[PDB]
Formats: sequence, C-alpha cells, structure tokens
Amino acid sequence: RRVVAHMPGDIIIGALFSVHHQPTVDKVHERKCGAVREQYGIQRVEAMLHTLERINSDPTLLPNITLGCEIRDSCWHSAVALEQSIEFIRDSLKPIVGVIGPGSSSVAIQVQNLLQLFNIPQIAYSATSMDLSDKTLFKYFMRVVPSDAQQARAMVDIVKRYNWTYVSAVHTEGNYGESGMEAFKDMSAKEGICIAHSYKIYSNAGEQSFDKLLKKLTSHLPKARVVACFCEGMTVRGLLMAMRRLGLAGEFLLLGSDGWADRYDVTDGYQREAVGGITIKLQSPDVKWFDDYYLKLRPETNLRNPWFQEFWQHRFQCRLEGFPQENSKYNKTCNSSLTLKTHHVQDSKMGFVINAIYSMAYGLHNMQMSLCPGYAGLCDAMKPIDGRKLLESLMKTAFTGVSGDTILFDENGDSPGRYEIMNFKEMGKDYFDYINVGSWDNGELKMDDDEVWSKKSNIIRSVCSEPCEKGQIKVIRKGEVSCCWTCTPCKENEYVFDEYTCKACQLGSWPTDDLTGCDLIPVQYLRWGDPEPIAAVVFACLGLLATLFVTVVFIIYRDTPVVKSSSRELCYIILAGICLGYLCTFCLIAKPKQIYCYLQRIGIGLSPAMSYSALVTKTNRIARILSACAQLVIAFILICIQLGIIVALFIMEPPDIMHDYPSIREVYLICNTTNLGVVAPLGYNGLLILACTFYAFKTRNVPANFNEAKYIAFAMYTTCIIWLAFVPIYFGSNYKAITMCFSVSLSATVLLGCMFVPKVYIILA
Amino acid sequence: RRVVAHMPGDIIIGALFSVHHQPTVDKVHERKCGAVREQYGIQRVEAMLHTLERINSDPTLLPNITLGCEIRDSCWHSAVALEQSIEFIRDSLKPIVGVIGPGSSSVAIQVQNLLQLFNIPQIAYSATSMDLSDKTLFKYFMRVVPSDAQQARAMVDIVKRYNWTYVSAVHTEGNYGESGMEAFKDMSAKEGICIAHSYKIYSNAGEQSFDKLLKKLTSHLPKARVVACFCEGMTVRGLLMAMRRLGLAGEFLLLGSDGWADRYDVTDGYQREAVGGITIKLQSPDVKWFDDYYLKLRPETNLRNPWFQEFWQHRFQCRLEGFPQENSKYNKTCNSSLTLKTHHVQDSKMGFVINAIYSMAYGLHNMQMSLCPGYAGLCDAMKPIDGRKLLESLMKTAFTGVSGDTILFDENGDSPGRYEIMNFKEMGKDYFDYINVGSWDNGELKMDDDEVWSKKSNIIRSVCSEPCEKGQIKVIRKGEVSCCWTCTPCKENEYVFDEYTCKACQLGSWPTDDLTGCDLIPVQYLRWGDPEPIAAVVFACLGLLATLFVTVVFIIYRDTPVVKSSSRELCYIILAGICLGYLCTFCLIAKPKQIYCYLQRIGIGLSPAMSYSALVTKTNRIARILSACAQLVIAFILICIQLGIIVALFIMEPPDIMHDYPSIREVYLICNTTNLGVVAPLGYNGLLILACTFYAFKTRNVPANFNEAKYIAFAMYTTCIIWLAFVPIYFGSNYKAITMCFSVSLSATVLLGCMFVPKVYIILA
Ligand SMILES: *[C@@H]1O[C@H](CO)[C@@H](O)[C@H](O)[C@H]1NC(C)=O
Ligand SMILES: *[C@@H]1O[C@H](CO)[C@@H](O)[C@H](O)[C@H]1NC(C)=O
Ligand SMILES: N[C@@H](Cn1oc(=O)[nH]c1=O)C(=O)O
Ligand SMILES: N[C@@H](Cn1oc(=O)[nH]c1=O)C(=O)O
Repeated sequence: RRVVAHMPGDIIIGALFSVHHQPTVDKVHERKCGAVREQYGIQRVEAMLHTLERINSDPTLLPNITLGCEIRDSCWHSAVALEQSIEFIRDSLKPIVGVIGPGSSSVAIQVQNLLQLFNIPQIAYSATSMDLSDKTLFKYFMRVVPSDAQQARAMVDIVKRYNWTYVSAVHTEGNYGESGMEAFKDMSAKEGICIAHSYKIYSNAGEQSFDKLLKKLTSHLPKARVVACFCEGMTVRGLLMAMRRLGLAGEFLLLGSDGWADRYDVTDGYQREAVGGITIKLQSPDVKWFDDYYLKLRPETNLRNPWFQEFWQHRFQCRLEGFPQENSKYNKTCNSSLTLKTHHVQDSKMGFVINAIYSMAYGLHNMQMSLCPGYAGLCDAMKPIDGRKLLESLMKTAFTGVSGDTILFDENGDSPGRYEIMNFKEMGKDYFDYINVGSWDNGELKMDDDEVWSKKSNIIRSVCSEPCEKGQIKVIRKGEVSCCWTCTPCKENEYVFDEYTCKACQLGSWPTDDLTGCDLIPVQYLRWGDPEPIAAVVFACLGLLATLFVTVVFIIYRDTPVVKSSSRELCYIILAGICLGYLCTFCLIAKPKQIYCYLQRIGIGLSPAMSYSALVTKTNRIARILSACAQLVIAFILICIQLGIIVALFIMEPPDIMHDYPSIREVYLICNTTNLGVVAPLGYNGLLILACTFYAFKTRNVPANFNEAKYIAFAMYTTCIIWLAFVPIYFGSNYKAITMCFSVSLSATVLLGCMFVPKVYIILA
Repeated sequence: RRVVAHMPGDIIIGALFSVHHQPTVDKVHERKCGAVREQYGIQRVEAMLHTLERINSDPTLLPNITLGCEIRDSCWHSAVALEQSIEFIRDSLKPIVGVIGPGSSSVAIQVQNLLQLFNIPQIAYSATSMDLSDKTLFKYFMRVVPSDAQQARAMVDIVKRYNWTYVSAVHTEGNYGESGMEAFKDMSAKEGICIAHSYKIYSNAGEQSFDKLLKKLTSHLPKARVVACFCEGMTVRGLLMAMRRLGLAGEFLLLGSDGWADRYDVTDGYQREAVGGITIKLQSPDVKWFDDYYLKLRPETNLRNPWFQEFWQHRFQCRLEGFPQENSKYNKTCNSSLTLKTHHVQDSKMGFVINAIYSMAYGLHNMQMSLCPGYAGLCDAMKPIDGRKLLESLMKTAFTGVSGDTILFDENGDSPGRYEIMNFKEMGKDYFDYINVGSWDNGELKMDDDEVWSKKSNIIRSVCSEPCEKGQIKVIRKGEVSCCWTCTPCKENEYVFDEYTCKACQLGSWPTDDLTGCDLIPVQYLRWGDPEPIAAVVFACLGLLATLFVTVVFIIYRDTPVVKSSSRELCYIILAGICLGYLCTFCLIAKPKQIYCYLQRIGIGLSPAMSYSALVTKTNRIARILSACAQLVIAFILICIQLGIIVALFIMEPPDIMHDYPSIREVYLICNTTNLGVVAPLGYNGLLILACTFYAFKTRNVPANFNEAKYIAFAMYTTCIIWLAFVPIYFGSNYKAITMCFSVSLSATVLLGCMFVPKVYIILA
C-alpha cells in the first residue's frame, strides 16, 4: 500500500502532489512510480504541512478549529492519482472535505470526474487547460491560476512580434498539450502565422520516440527553425536529450510553455542544447517564510513527511545509517554537515500551492461565518460539512494572497493571473540561466528585444518563402498551405492586379512604373524633326524654288515666238500641277488631323493625274499635227474624271484619324487611307502614263524649237520606271507617308525639268 | 438510490445499459436521467437476463455453476456510469468478475479507467472508438466490434464513389465522434476530399444550439449539399428537428454513421427531412430466439426486471392499476390484450450484446478447463477468481456466436466485422423505410447505385468548382481550400504543364491539339512554283535565251569588220557575266542548302562586279583614245579584288542554313547571309559604278561605229538608279530572296540589251 502523510485536525483536507516520477512506459500496468521529486514533490508536501500549521497558529483564521491534512502521491499519472482519490472518498462510501488537486490537467480531470459525484470541491494550482473552465462538467473544480486561453494568446503574440510565420508545433499527449495546441492553432491561423506540421508525443515515451520526433522536426529544418512546444517539462527534456544524441546544438529555437517555464531540472546537463529558448512562466514571487522553514529541516527530526529521508538520500547521494531508510545503494554515508541551503532552488509554483491551501481555508472560514455567526468553532450546524455549501462559499470568497494581491474566483472557477517571459541564456562561460526578458498582462505583451538577441542577427525568421512582392514577380501557391509560394514573373505587357494574379493591359496600353497600374502609351505622329523627313522637306522646298524660277522665266518671256508655239495655258496648267505636287508633299508631312488628312487624298489624286492629262493633249496635238484652244477643255475634263474617283472614294472613307498598332507596344495615328483608297487614283495615273506611252513612242525625236520633243519624250521615260519601282516598297512597309512624299516630289522634279527647262533654259540663255 | 436488476449465482457478472435517456442539460448536476428506452434499454436488460439462463441451462458451457448478474443503469452518461461502476467495485474495497461495457465510447473510457484498477475485465458491444484499442491505457478492455478506423474508411469510400468533393462535417462532442471525425478528416484530406467546415455539438444541446448549427450548415448550402455526421442518433434527430423548425426539406443529404444506423427512433415524425440519408450499420442478423421469448413477456409476471413496468406504461400510453408503479400521469388503463408483438423492432446491436456475454462465458469456461480439468465446478484454486488470468484467457477465446460466425479477439482486443450501407427512402405513400443498398468489408465497397437514385439525376454532387479541363483553361487556387478554384485561360502560345500551371513552348514551337503537348511547327521556304517565283524565273529563262542568242551572233560575226573595234574578248567577258548573273538566281530561289548558298553569295558578289569592271576598262580605253591587248590585264585584276572581299567575307561567315523566326507563329530557313555580308560586295560594286560614271559622262555623245558609245552613254546611266531603287526594298522586307532574284536579272537586262543588242541589230542590218 502506498504511504500517506497525515496531520490531525477537526477538518481534513486532501492534497495530491507528485512526490515521485511518472511510471516508465514499461511499468504503467504495475503503477510503479519512478524517482522522488524535490521541486514538484517534497517541497510541496512541506509547504502544505507548514502552511496548515501556520493556519492553525493564526487566531484570526478558522479560530478554535484545527485544520488537518491527508497528503497522497499522484506520481503525475492518471491511474495512481485515481486510486489515491478513491482512497480519499473511501470513508464517504473522518471525511476529506476538499482536495488540493493535482498539477496536471489530465490528472485533474480524472480526479475531478470522481470527486464531483461526492460533492468534494477541488482547487488546483497548476492545471491550466481550457477544458476545466467548463462548469457543466467540472462544477466542483476551481484554480488559483488563469486558463491557457491567455497563454496561447501570449505565445501567438511572441511569434507575431518577431516576424515568425512558418513555425512547427509540438505538444505533449494529454489534455494540457491538446487544448493548448488547439488554441494556439486557432488563434495563429487567424493572424497569418503558419504551422509546418503539428506533432505529439508522450512525456514517458522512450528515447527512440523522441529521436523519431526530432528527425521529423529536422525534416523542415532550413525553413521551420522555430518549434512551439505546448510541451511538458519532461517532453522538452526529451527533445533536448534527442538533440544531444543526434548532434543538434542550435538548429532550433524552442518556444516553451508553462510546462517548461524556468525549470532547472529540464536543462540540467543539456544547457548547450536549450540555449536561446523562450519560455512562458506564471508570475509568482518567491515565498520567504517557506524558504526559512524548509532549509532548517533535518532527516533526523522530520518524521511527519514519510518520503523525506528517501529524498535526503536521493538528493545528497548518500545513506542515513541510524534509520530504517538507510538504502545502501548509495555508497558513502551522510555526515551531519549536509544542508539543503546549498544549490537550493524553490519551485516556481510555490506561491500558487500555498494560495490554493489558503482558499480552501478561507472558503471554510466564510462558510462557517454564515452558518453559525456567533459560535466560534465547529457548530452543530456543521457536523456534516456540506460540499455544495463549501463550493458556493469558495466561489464567492476573496482573500489577500501571500504575494500581496487579492485571490478571487470568477464565474468560470478560474483566477486572474499574468505571465512572464524567460530566455535561457549563457550568461558567463560554462554558466547558464533563465533571464526575465519581458512579461504579458491582460493582453499586453512587453518584451525586451535588447537582452534576447543582443545583436541585429536574430534567429532566422521561420518563414517558408521570402517576401516576393518585387514588382514584376507575383506569388502562386503550390497546393500546400497558403504559406509556401513560388514566385513567377508575368510578361512585359502584364501588370500586377493583386499579389496573386497578373493581368494584361489594353490594346494600346502599357503598365506604369512598379507595374502597379497601366498607362495608354502615347500615339506617335510624323515629327518635323528627324534626319529622314528633313531631307524630304528640303527636297520639296528646292522643288518649289525651281518651280517659282520656272514661272518667273515663263512669264518674263511670255510672248516670245520661241515659247509661243505650244499653248501657254497648257504649260501653265502643268506648272500648277507640278507646284501642287510639292504642296501635297508639304501638307502630307504633318499631324494627321480631321482638317489635314484629306488634303493628302486631293494631292495624290490631282497632282500625278492632272499634269499628265495636260501633257497628253499636247503630245497628241504634236503627234497628229505631224486643236486650237479646244485642247484646253478636253484637258480640264481629263482632270475632272480623276476629281470624280477621289470623291467616289471620299464617301465610303471620310477623313478620320485611325489608330494602328503593328505591335503590342507602339501606337501610330494616320488618316483612314486603305488599300483601295490608294490604288484607284494610282490605277488611273497608270492609265495616264499608258496614254502618253502611245504618244511618246510615236513622237520619239522631232526637230522643234530647242528640240523640245527630244527631251520631253525622255522626262516621261524616266518617270514610269520610278513609278513602277515605288509599288513594292509602298505595298509592304511602315513608312507610307514619307514614301509617298518622296515619290511625288521625285516624278515631280523630272517633269518640271524636261517639261519647262529645255525651253526656258535656252530661253534665258 | 438507483435501482438494479439482480440474479444470484456463484460468479457474478455486472452490466451497464442506458435504460433511461441522457440527463437534460439543465439537470446534469443532479444526475437524474430522462425517459425509458426500448431498444438500448429494456431489450438489452432482457437479453442479459435470458442469455444467462441459456448459459445456466447448458451443461456443455460452465457446468454445475450458475452465472448471476447485477445490471445497472448508466443513462448513456459518463458520470452516472462512473457512479454505478463505483457501486460495482465497492466490494473490492460477492465481487464482480467482469462487466458488459456501456454502449458509449466516452462512457466506456470513463468506466475502464476505474475498472482496470481492480483487474475487472470489461467487454463492449458498441464502443467502436479507436481510442480504446490502445492496450497501454485500456488493458482490461475488449470488444466484439471493429474500430471506427474501418468505419471512417467506409464513409471515405462512399464519398469518393459519388464524386463528393466539397462536403460539410458534423460530429458529436465526445470520444466516438471526435475520433471518428479525426480519422475521416485524415483519410479524406489525404485522398481527394475537401471539408467546407467541421462542426461539433453535444447530443443533449438545446433547440437554439441545433438551430445555430443548421444555420452554419446552410452557409455552404449551394456547394456542399452533403453533410458527414460521425454523430450519434440523438444528434441526427436534433438536426432533423432543426430542419423541420426552419423549413429545410431536402437541401442536405446526411451521411450518417453507426450512431444512426437504421434506428427508427431518430427519424420518427421527421421522415420528410431525413429521406435520402445514407447511414452505416454494423451487420448483425436478428437473433431469432430472443423474439420468441421477449414477445411473450407481460408486466404481470416479469418481476425480475425493475424497469419493465415503467417501460410497459411508457410504450402503451396507459396505467397499470393493479401494480405499485401506477404512474398516474397517463389517462386510460391498459387492457389485458396489449402485446409487444405489435410494432416490435429489435435493435441492430442485439447479437453483439448477446455475443458479449458469451465472450465472458467462454472466458470463464476456458479458465475452468485450464485451472482444474478434473473438477466440474469451482475448484479451490479458483475461489478468488483472478481478473488477470480471466483477461489472459479471455484474449485467446475463440467460439461461435448466435449468428453462426466465429468470435475471436485480435492483439488489441477488437473483433472483425463488416458494414451494411442503408438508405432512408420513401417506399410507398406516407411510408419510409431503411433499405440495404450496399456493404463494406476489409476494403471492398459493394453498392447498388440503382436502388438509391433510380436515375442519372442524383443529389447535386457536393462539389465546389466545376472542372477546369476545358482545353485551354487551367486551375488557380486563391489560398482558401484546395477544391475551390478559378479558371484562367492560357494564351495561345503556352501549353498546360500540369492541371495548375501552363508554360510557354519553345520560340520555334506550337502547342498541339487539346493543349496536351507541344509539337515542332513546320518550316516554310520559297517553294519552287508559287505565284511570284513562277513569274520571276520566267525573267531568268528569257534572259538566258537572249544571252545565248546574242552570244551566237557574237561568235558568228567575230571577224566581221563592223565589229572590229574595242576588244571583243572584253565584251565576251561581260556577256559571260550576264550569263553568270542569270544563272545566279537558279541557285538562289530554291530550297536553302549549303551547296546553293555557298554559290549564291559568289554570284551576287562577282556577276555585277566583273562585267561592270570590263565595261570600266572598255570605256576607259574609249575615253583615253579621244591599252592594246593589256586591257584584260588591267580588267581581270579588278575582278580578283572583289573576289578577295567575297573570300574575305566567306571565311568569317561560312555557308550554313540558320532558322529565322519573324514571329512565334512563322518559321523560315535561310543561309547566314547577314547585313555586313552584303554591304561590302555592294560597297565595291557601288564604288566601281561611281568610278565609271565619270567616264560615261565624259563620253556623252561621241560619233563612233554605228553610234556604239551612245547607248552605253545612257543605259549605264540607268543601272545606278535601279540598283539604288533595290537598296531600300532589300533592307526592310521579309522577301530578301525574291528581291535579289528580281534585281540581279533586272540589272543585266538593261546593260545586256544596250551593249549586245544594238550589235545584233547592225549585224542583221
Ligand atoms: C518584424 O519584426 C521586426 C522586429 O524584429 C519589426 O519590424 C516588426 O515587428 C515586424 N515587421 C513589420 C513590418 O511589422
Ligand atoms: C464520379 O462518379 C461516377 C459514378 O458515380 C464515375 O464516373 C466516377 O466514380 C466519378 N467520375 C470520374 C470522372 O471519375
Ligand atoms: N501547465 C501544466 C502543469 N505543469 O506541466 C509541467 O510540466 N509542469 C507543470 O506545472 C498543466 O496545465 O498540466
Ligand atoms: N457506436 C457508438 C455508440 N452509439 O451511439 C449511438 O447513438 N448509437 C450507438 O450505438 C460509439 O462507438 O460510441
């Protein structure tokens, strides 16, 4: 039978403390507990005994009634605690009025499911799972610590403070780990944080299980460098031991939980592996009087605590001869010089443990105040202490704590509390410590970024993909969590619509700077500058100068017989046409406008048709003579025919500015001239040429005034070749305007020359 | 205190049945449970009370000993069953040697946690959760049913059989539901399925909770019409009542589980809302001998069942006056003609229950054979029947069940089984029934897709997005779920790499039909024939005919005095040049090959070089005379110079066919004749032409033999412009071959016809 610590009194309060370690994986069925525990074990039993004797000593608390206790060992296992709890309720089948419940959430649940049936209030000090807040299933459960709803929030705040996104989660199998990791997963996923993969493990699992878990964790090593452990202390120690076994000394940052806190017994010997880990610890000041009472204990006199001599021997590895408990396993003997004052480490949850004992005390006081206000003691109205009344009194009680605050329970049975942030750092050489690098209260996280990462090179941000909003490149998912993206650049005509897709611009549009939006690329006109068209305009100007010189010479020598043989009007009509060619070239090269672009048509129609019409009549007259003024009229009508066709093409295609986009980039504006709108006048001009071919062959060479027929027959001859050669370039090209300009002013000069010069040259000579 | 059914015996076996319904949410703390049950309650009580008689009347099983029982009421509740289990184990503080576990997985876990402390084996008949298969924590627990693992697969198979991709998930709060939904989520997300959202709810929740759950379920209604309930019977009934309240009559198809099975009590009164639902039932044939005993039971004689009178009054709504259990709540009085034969339904899991007790019988039989073979009864080494030995002999028991099959426990305490897929249909007019429409066994899902949906217009498949495999389009996930995608059309250039990305083809390439792959586009070239080459080659052929005619006239009249002039050999060189130029095109306008394109450049380089150089020498002699046979010497060398440049341009750029791609759509092939490879021969030719233009202008009009020098005075004067006219066309175009073809023959023609034809002319004259 398991041993039990007793203390007499009028009212007896049960307490479950984990004096011994959890049963090993291969001895769960035997329910055999491992080694004794100091922080979680003997210290808590001593705290309970001393605080109860203090309560008995205090006259102002529970006067004239002495509080007893029955402390049992829970071994941090569900079955052992369940059997001890059955032992608690055995009399109810002096009764236990209340239990200072176990420190594990799963164990607390298992004990509560049994205690609630017999109306036994249970006050926990370390069980912090959210599930215990449900008063429908756990009516007889209270705690002096906050739930894990705030601890998960604190962990999420820590991960979101340091840009950590792609973390990996581990939690111990059990209610505490399960609930905590569920809360963390829920809160983090709503705030952009990410989980590579969530793992679970038992605290008592063998070395092989931890090795496998660490292998799975290293499977994401380059990217998921932060591990979030809603783990217990022994789970974290197992992870550290795995790191030691398979050579890992800084590949991970373990973001611990309340289980780890600042426990020195999870990093003993493995400090090098745990350096840089961040943990969350329930805020609890050191208790002075407990330290004063505890360090003065000796195994010779400490007979109340049945485990104490065993503790002595396991702690100071030695054996105590003059006692039953010798245990020769330990070679040497315990000299009367050992004391607990050396390397003494008070457990973090020592404030809470005492508080949970005061609660059940104060809750018993208040209930005694109401039941029998006058009587100072155990009144006859209190012989069968009622569990329901005691629970009610505990729910509405409030008292000053050991720390110096007020402990009180809300409607959910929980109690207010704040958290502390610790960083396990290497302070000196071969010396490590937990350093307080922040806190967390009522939703407000106030860290200290200087103490942790005393440099600008903090831990590599746990991210899956680098920030890739770098202009052209967009972000595409890969069928996994919306966490790890591949970055793809869209084409040049596409701009980023969102961070997720890239959208093409319009027909004549181009994306702006930073590809945030788009832009209608400006139209391109025929510029007056440039090296090419300046030559064309210079040529046109020279042609105009030649034409004005020609007209001056023609009018000065007006009535001379050497020029008064042919019609003066005919070779003034030709002059008007040759001038109109240059005028058409000049008005062609400009901004294509609703006022400008139809002059192109009139030029290209009349100029290369009307001049040849005036010429053909003269050639025919000279040929057939080898008449009168009537040849003028037949000339004019020959113009009018062409004047029809242009007008014929004017109706179907009105003068407008049409935009063409030969490529997706450049935009051009030109008049609406089409394939049919340039061939028909050119077709007629071909006929004009054809007409004069007839004559030119017939005339050939004829001795006239200055042998005009010798030269006028040749000006046409050099024109038809260029007219034909112009077709291939014009048909396929992007330079229609300049080509038209050069064509017109080319066949132009030719004519103006032999037409007039041969005559007017020698005339002036 | 609660009542309990008793039967005396040497060995006592307890049981936990939900005789009454779960306590309502407003009376859980009092632990008073609701109305009586027929299938899950009284029927199983009578099953135990008669199976024990059947065993006790069989000398072949447990001879000369009697099996008593202590049947307790668990009210389908964890707390009530834990209290009753405390009552069971109170003796160990006649002992209970083992129990028939409760029907609920959570309740089974709770009672196992207490029973394993006292080595009391527990056998379950419906506790199907896969949590209890862990023998580390649940050693003394066995069951005659498979795990939920198999059942979750059965569902996954069902959902993947009917294209159902986007479904909703609901499970009952507890272990059964939670474990089942975890398994289903795992093996569904792994294969192809996507869950819109997973919900949970307690069975004993209020109306408002179920209404809220249904409101959340209709949030995804247009897409996810299928809800997967790893829920309990009463959870499904609550869902149906919610559907009735807010007017849903066929928006959802409920995919139920073992909880639902073919229970008429979950779909009574609410058939309209459940029609079409598909449920999974553990297969167990109805035990025939149970009916012939049960149906003849009467409340007058059945005194050993404390719950029989309550049930009898609850079933036929009336009162039994002649009995203490009057229950004056009802109005009328039961006549002595009411029988259980009317509206009798035996529960699905009756055989299981029976087999469970049989499992305990043989375990208690195989023990007594092994412990004391000689004795027929309770031997001395068996008076304190060992729980450990009972469990050991139980795990290895193989026997025959009431169904006729063989019952045997695996290494984890489970037993094999198969599933029946049932469909709730409207058979007649106002008549609804469950129809067996399939089965599932070890991975084989047999089903009858015609009994359900006797048509092709089944339930609108629970899908999110329509298929995107419409050729060009591809799938884009927005970072929501992996089953709701948009369709993006790829451009005509790229081909679909996978379902989710499409990548561009090679620059010379094109996607094949259906965008499945990319194929090599065929190359184009200037084919023999065609519209323009058929006109171009006519020029070359006519030129060759003219050149042969002219050379015939030249060689015939070589010695005629009328040609005794500037060396006829020099002009013969020119004529050979024209012939070479005419044959240049025939190796130019063809299919590009190394043989053709190592001579094309030679031709263009030399043909307009050597002929023109010989013309230069001839005109040089003519001009300087106003020499001897050395003219060839000063001529020939010039040719070499040009040849040198060609050779200079041949070494740097070897003749090879390279593929030119004006755009992605078109492909051509041509040799490596580049811009730099054309200017240099053209530069030399232009320099030569300009050099001889001076002498051509010097000659002008010189009276020579038959005006020989006159024609070449002006004919050459044309060869400049046409060559010049060739320069732009060759630069900006895609027809660089045919342009060269036309230009080469167009140059010679003139020079040829005006230096070798006037000759033929006067030769004839
Ligand atoms: C990322 O963390 C840094 C501090 O390490 C700080 O800038 C901030 O918390 C995060 N960055 C942004 C842009 O918020
Ligand atoms: C969807 O289900 C049908 C029959 O229910 C069958 O074609 C197949 O299982 C699914 N469709 C495809 C294309 O796989
Ligand atoms: N917070 C834990 C309690 N706890 O876990 C440890 O590892 N130490 C410790 O006190 C729980 O809620 O169970
Ligand atoms: N199979 C369930 C139990 N169960 O719940 C019901 O509603 N019916 C029923 O048999 C389980 O494994 O817990």
